Parts: sequence; C-alpha cells; structure tokens
Amino acid sequence: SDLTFCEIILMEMESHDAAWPFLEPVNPRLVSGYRRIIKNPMDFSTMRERLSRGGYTSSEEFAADALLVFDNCQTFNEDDSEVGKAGHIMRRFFESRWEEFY
Ligand SMILES: CCc1nc(CN2CCN(C(=O)c3[nH]c(C)c(C(C)=O)c3CC)CC2)no1
Repeated sequence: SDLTFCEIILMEMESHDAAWPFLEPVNPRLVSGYRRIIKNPMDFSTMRERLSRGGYTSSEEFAADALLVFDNCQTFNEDDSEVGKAGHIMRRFFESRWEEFY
C-alpha cells in the first residue's frame, strides 16, 4: 500500500518535465570528477529496477533513494545549471507528493 504509492510517485517523477537528467545513471567515465565526488549514485531507472523486484521493504527505503538523486544533484551541480535547476524542481515535486500521501 505504501509501496503502491511509491509506484505512482515514481511514474509521475519519470513523467515530469524536469525528469530529463534523472532517467539513466550518470556515466562516471563521461563526467570529469563525478566518481570522486558522488559515492552513492542514484537515478530513477535504478529505483525502478529495485522497485519492480520488490527490493524496497518500506516506503522509507524508497524515499532514501529519491533524496539521493536530488542530494547528489545539488552537491555536484550549480543551482544555475540546467541540471541543478532540474534537481531543485524535482525535489519540491517529490516533497509535495510525498507529503500528500505520508
Ligand atoms: C554527459 C555525459 C553523460 N551522459 C550520461 C547519460 N545520461 C546521464 C544523465 N544525463 C544528464 O544530463 C545528467 N544528469 C545528472 C544528475 C548529471 C550530473 C553530472 O549530475 C548529468 C550530467 C551528465 C543524461 C545522460 N552520462 O554521462
């Protein structure tokens, strides 16, 4: 039931207009400095893979992955960059859907 909500939240996030930086993993070989700064990478397709095989035992574990996506994005990207702008927008969206459910 809680994970039921997580499926919907993930679909809406995947379908959001500001989702474009977060649909596939950052390839550390293609981004200078990414591996040295981000130890716990996360993205929506990785969350989708885990959710599909029942790898989230609680909604809390889903929320940890979602915030990793946005925390990694704020750590590595400036607020003024297109990717930075997108992470701030998706965090507010996630925080809005998460609070009108949990
Ligand atoms: C640019 C080289 C590269 N392409 C990809 C694949 N795919 C990853 C996500 N993506 C982004 O634009 C994106 N999303 C985030 C969270 C970031 C960073 C650095 O935080 C970035 C910069 C590449 C689209 C492309 N991997 O490396």
